[PDB]
Amino acid sequence: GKELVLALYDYQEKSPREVTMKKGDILTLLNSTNKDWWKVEVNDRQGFVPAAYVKKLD
Repeated sequence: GKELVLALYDYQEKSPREVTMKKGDILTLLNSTNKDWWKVEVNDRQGFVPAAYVKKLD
């Protein structure tokens, strides 16, 4: 569908654009385009997460 990632480590936002996510989470990755702050659909929000702490499922 979109892209998906397995969360390798947790993360907690530092900004309204960033969102929190938890280690193990199958996130729905929305924009890998940014390279570094990848945008994903997570919980209820289309927010930024560190590209570091995620691994492409697809």
